[PDB]
Amino acid sequence: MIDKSAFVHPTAIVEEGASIGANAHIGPFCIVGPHVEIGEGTVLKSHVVVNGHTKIGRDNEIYQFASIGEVNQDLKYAGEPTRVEIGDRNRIRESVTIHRGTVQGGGLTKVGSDNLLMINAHIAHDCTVGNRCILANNATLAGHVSVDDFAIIGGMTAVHQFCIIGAHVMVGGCSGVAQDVPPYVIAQGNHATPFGVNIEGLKRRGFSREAITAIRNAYKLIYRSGKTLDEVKPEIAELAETYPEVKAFTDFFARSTRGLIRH
Amino acid sequence: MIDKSAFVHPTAIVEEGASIGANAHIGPFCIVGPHVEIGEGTVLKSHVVVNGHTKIGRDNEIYQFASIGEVNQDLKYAGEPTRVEIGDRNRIRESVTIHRGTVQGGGLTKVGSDNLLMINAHIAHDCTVGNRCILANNATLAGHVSVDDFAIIGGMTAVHQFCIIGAHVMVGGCSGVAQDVPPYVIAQGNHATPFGVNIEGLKRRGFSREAITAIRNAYKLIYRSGKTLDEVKPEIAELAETYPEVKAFTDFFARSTRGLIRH
Amino acid sequence: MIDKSAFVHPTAIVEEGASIGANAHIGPFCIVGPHVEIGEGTVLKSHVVVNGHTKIGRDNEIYQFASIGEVNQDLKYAGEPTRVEIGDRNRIRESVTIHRGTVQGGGLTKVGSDNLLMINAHIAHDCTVGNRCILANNATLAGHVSVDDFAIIGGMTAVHQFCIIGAHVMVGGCSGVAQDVPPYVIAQGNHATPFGVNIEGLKRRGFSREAITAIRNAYKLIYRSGKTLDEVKPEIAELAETYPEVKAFTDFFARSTRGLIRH
Ligand SMILES: CCCCCCCCCCC[C@@H](O)CC(=O)O[C@H]1[C@H](O)[C@@H](CO)O[C@H](OP(=O)(O)OP(=O)(O)OC[C@H]2O[C@@H](n3ccc(=O)[nH]c3=O)[C@H](O)[C@@H]2O)[C@@H]1NC(C)=O
Ligand SMILES: CCCCCCCCCCC[C@@H](O)CC(=O)O[C@H]1[C@H](O)[C@@H](CO)O[C@H](OP(=O)(O)OP(=O)(O)OC[C@H]2O[C@@H](n3ccc(=O)[nH]c3=O)[C@H](O)[C@@H]2O)[C@@H]1NC(C)=O
Ligand SMILES: CCCCCCCCCCC[C@@H](O)CC(=O)O[C@H]1[C@H](O)[C@@H](CO)O[C@H](OP(=O)(O)OP(=O)(O)OC[C@H]2O[C@@H](n3ccc(=O)[nH]c3=O)[C@H](O)[C@@H]2O)[C@@H]1NC(C)=O
Ligand SMILES: COc1ccccc1C[C@@H]1COCCN1C(=O)c1cc(-c2cc(C)ccn2)n[nH]1
Ligand SMILES: COc1ccccc1C[C@@H]1COCCN1C(=O)c1cc(-c2cc(C)ccn2)n[nH]1
Ligand SMILES: COc1ccccc1C[C@@H]1COCCN1C(=O)c1cc(-c2cc(C)ccn2)n[nH]1
Repeated sequence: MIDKSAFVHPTAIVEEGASIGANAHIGPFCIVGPHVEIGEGTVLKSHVVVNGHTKIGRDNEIYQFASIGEVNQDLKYAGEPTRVEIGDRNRIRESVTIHRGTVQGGGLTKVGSDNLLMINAHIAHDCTVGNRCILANNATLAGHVSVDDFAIIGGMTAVHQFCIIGAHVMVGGCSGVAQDVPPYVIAQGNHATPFGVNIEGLKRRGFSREAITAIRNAYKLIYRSGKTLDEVKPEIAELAETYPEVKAFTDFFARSTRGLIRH
Repeated sequence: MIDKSAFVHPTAIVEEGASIGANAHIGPFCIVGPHVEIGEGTVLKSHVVVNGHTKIGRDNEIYQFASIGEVNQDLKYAGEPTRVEIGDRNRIRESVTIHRGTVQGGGLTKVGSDNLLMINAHIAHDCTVGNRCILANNATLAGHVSVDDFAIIGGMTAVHQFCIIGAHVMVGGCSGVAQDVPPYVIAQGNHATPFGVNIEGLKRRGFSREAITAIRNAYKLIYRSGKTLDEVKPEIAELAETYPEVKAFTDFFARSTRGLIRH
Repeated sequence: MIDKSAFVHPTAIVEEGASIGANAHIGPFCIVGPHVEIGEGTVLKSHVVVNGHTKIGRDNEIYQFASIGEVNQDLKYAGEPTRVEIGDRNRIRESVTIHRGTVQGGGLTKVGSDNLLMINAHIAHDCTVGNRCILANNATLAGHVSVDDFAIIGGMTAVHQFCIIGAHVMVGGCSGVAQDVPPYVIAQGNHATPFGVNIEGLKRRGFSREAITAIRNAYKLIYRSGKTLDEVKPEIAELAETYPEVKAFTDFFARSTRGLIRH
């Protein structure tokens, strides 16, 4: 159902069954499939393709030549009715591609809220992008990648399938990420290696001096102590008993499947 | 001539003279020039530009914002009526560009069958892509490049003009290929260097244990023996007398103009 | 005002107030905003978005899926009426993005004349591209970058914000530029470092033997003498008293804010 306060440009093609919310705007030459839901106030500027079983929240801005909900590039995909979920207040720039999930991978590609996906960023099948993330131009996620809250990924950088980009991470431009990046870490290179804690990002986001110090000490446990990851896991959990921000490492370790990036 | 069983969307613009085969589908806002031939069952999803003297085979899937047959980017090109040929059952993803040839380069850009060209892959003027290849997102071929059968090129990787990517090669992502890559080789880096035989690919494609061993021995002749390429050419031909798969090296050497990638 | 000799395709949408010059051509499914000026003979092939306060000169060729004048990607931008200027005889290829300025950065993104901007090149807010430049496929400028006359930037290369790419520079493909590149220099790598003078480019552009020798001697002062930049500045100015081409270094030093690329 198309809300009476939505604008649908006369040249756009909205298939019967699409749901278009109040004060949304579907610009010229857009295509919107019959299983799409577009939330209140969301704007498709022009020349946007949205299809598949795809739910888009409110106050998004989706620029021309973006493709949202499209069939993914996994050769294993066979046309099964998988899904895309996109939250609120995202800025999704020209030529961005966000592809539907695979049955094998859980059936869902998900993007949160308040993200900036720059020109030609790619969100593959079964990826999970959190909130307040930035993907710079041409940043490219293979299938099943997680980009956790507040993480940023620089221009031209690509991420190998299943890798986790931890919360508050900064991945430099011109980099290739082949393993998991712990929360709060700066990573750069081909393949990417760690370069300390993202102190400036934490400072800007209201982390206390004590929390940043604890996070730096956890980083030192992982990368400077010389111990195995199995030895440091209980030491990190111990530190988190006092500084709850350090728990993000514990939560990340439980999800990590590819090992950590290392020098 | 447009086959009576083809679908041409009312918003598409198919110029008089275009040939559109049985059960093909030209989606909304596509443009098809007067010297284009589109084979039986091929689908242009929407927002696709096809022009030039361009022949496209059967059962292709061409996604939105692709540009097929377009004027190439060689400053030497002056508008001469050069050509593109594309075979059957290719998946040509969003924003892929496939450009027409140059008179200087032979007049023809050619793509075979059963290829997967991921988002924003670029096939420059006078390139030849074989069958069953994969170009991942943003993989970029300069002019005159050959990508031989079953070769795969990872995300963000670019290939310098005239280079040959040999049959069954795997080029990693985030790489820059500046010289020729022999068949059956894994290559990675900036600039790309060899990392042994693509054993897993050969195994999956039905190569025998004996053939893979011979191919590994040929690789050792090239990269481990310490001899010059001129010394090993007759030794590789000798080995091919028993194992015909090794002949691919001989055939490749005859085409190679840029020297081989090396450690 | 639309000149009576301009062609505007019936499917294009040109907003009242746009200025379209004599013998210009607005192809199918283009969108042209009300503050756009398109000069005499310029061609928008099809599927082009031009908006903002954007002035485009004469005899340009702008290919499908380009976005010219669009809102920039700087989070600081708040919708202020900033500008784009583009000169004459540019070739602006598929999917190129050229974004409007920011108030903070001076309000203007500017591109000169006779440039070739290959597929998916990106010109961010407040950039200044000169004349006769080449940006190869996916070459990506962050905000405020200068690309000076005749400079060329290879495929997949990105440039960090505020950097200067000096006149007649050649930046290789697959590179990441993080500091300023003096005129006449070859740069390559991640991050890019200098590799001598672009002798072949200067030769082709009519520089004399004496001028190229002086430029090589200036390069040696900067990178081989072992002196500080402050010591060599007056030595370079002294050399320019005889060879005026060397003054380009002096002019560049005065603009440089990020330090020079170095080995
Ligand atoms: C330095 C880091 C650089 C990172 C660059 C990343 C660029 C990503 C671009 C976006 C891609 C995304 O949209 C889709 C995606 O990631 O799909 C894959 C899917 O996430 C995965 C898991 O579910 O499965 C697939 O990848 P795999 O590599 O696991 O697939 P495969 O085992 O089928 O191998 C693919 C091809 O490689 C060949 N191969 C494989 C291994 C080997 O050793 N040699 C070889 O030739 C093999 O013959 C086959 O033709 C999927 N692929 C394909 C082509 O189906
Ligand atoms: C680590 C590997 C990275 C690989 C990155 C590859 C990215 C490829 C992107 C797709 C490009 C493709 O669509 C088109 C293409 O490859 O065309 C060229 C064509 O295949 C070639 C052969 O036929 O000829 C041309 O390339 P060349 O480099 O040989 O051309 P040229 O000799 O005219 O030089 C181009 C410019 O470089 C300048 N130059 C050249 C040499 C030098 O030493 N310094 C210099 O400044 C020269 O002044 C001129 O302005 C063609 N180019 C141009 C701009 O005309
Ligand atoms: C090896 C070289 C690789 C180069 C790759 C370049 C790819 C460029 C792609 C085109 C981008 C272009 O269209 C737009 C652009 O460049 O905009 C920025 C604008 O030119 C700049 C100056 O005016 O200002 C901004 O960049 P900054 O990096 O200076 O911005 P910021 O200080 O707001 O930081 C951005 C984010 O990074 C986080 N941050 C910053 C520093 C740090 O140490 N850690 C960290 O997490 C911070 O929390 C914030 O969320 C602007 N960005 C944003 C996102 O607003
Ligand atoms: C470090 O800043 C980041 C990092 C990650 C994600 C976003 C940004 C913001 C900047 C500017 O806003 C546009 C996007 N940006 C970039 O992609 C980006 C990367 C580099 C870079 C620089 C160096 C020296 C090394 C590696 N990478 N320079 N700019
Ligand atoms: C190695 O897998 C390849 C290689 C070439 C071409 C295609 C693929 C398939 C994968 C997944 O399907 C999407 C496309 N892919 C990639 O582009 C790709 C490259 C890398 C990579 C990883 C490492 C560690 C080093 C270099 N490169 N990781 N993923
Ligand atoms: C060196 O040639 C340049 C350089 C800068 C800008 C444009 C060009 C012209 C070429 C061909 O015309 C298409 C665009 N090109 C490229 O992007 C380009 C880069 C490399 C390369 C090669 C090596 C060995 C190292 C680094 N880079 N090979 N090709």
